[PDB]
Amino acid sequence: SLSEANTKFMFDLFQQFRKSKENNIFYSPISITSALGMVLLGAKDNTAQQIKKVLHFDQVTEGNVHHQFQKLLTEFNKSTDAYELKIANKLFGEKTYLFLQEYLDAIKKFYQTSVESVDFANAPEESRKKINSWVESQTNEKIKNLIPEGNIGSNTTLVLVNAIYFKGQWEKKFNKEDTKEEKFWPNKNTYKSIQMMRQYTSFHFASLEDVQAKVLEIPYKGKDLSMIVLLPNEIDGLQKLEEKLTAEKLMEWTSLQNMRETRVDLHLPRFKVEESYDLKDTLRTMGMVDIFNGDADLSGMTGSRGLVLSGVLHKAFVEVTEEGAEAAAATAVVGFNEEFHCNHPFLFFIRQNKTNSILFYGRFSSP
Ligand SMILES: [Zn+2]
Ligand SMILES: [Zn+2]
Repeated sequence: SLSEANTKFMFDLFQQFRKSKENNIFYSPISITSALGMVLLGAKDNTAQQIKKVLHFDQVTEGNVHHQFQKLLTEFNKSTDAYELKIANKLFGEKTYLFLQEYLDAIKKFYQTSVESVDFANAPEESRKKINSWVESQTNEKIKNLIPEGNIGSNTTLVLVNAIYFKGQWEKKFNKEDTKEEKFWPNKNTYKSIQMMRQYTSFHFASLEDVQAKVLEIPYKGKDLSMIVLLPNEIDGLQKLEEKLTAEKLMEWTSLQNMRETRVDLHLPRFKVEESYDLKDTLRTMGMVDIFNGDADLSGMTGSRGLVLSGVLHKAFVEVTEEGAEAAAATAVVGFNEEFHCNHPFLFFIRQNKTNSILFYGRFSSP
């Protein structure tokens, strides 16, 4: 399945980010998947095999990555009085550049992509600003400057973008009166102050005696989405939890079968994470290499070989407060009885419960 392939890709990414991200980590795997899916639709041969492999689409059973992405996107684009979820894809092309009508039709149909043309050739700065400004408009202005200066030139011919936006009330809101200053330990011998929200209510909970950690599910109102938190038992237990975590174990540890309704004294910080990623080298390292060099085959975009990707950028935001949470991200592809006290490092993610998809994943290491 496509959701399962997205989680695996998510954990592959995380193992890479652990090398260059010392503190907080936060991203939208689905955003990245959706962008690179749009690329896949116009890739051929080994350019296409590499992408498929890196994203785990070679494991998606009934071309059908795309069919499935269309379902997923329709399922995600739902807002309610209690939350909003939105995911939008767009192609910005050089106004003079021609794409195959079949590539354009395919991205419109499977990825709901809107197509705009811009003047990269003579106004690349202004084109860059238009794109950044569209992203802002899709993310309640939480993702600003997705594409910084110099990642677009007069020779840029395409920018494929995914934006994802979520804002949700908690099913059980925290009382702001109960929020208090506390110590947050990023390391055993070190602390930063933090605003700690506190609540005592029941939640799905499990003790993972094996990895010496706990899991909690914190639902949004309506329960169409939840934030899941994984908290090591020890201040410094995160690395081992990180070493042990795989797609299968996550699915195992976070299924309702393996959790139980439990009264939990939940202490969760008010927090915000903003992180930017240049993914070109990360993606090459994981196996996507033709796409970025002279062996690129993106002839399914234009009728013949010649397009190469110059860049892939990702930016993500999340803020957690007493009322709920707001999370956004965007991806640009450029072509030419129990306690649960979160006062030390933890992993968290926002899950779409119906599809069982992970929309956003992160590590909170330090305010
Ligand atoms: Zn329940
Ligand atoms: Zn308490």
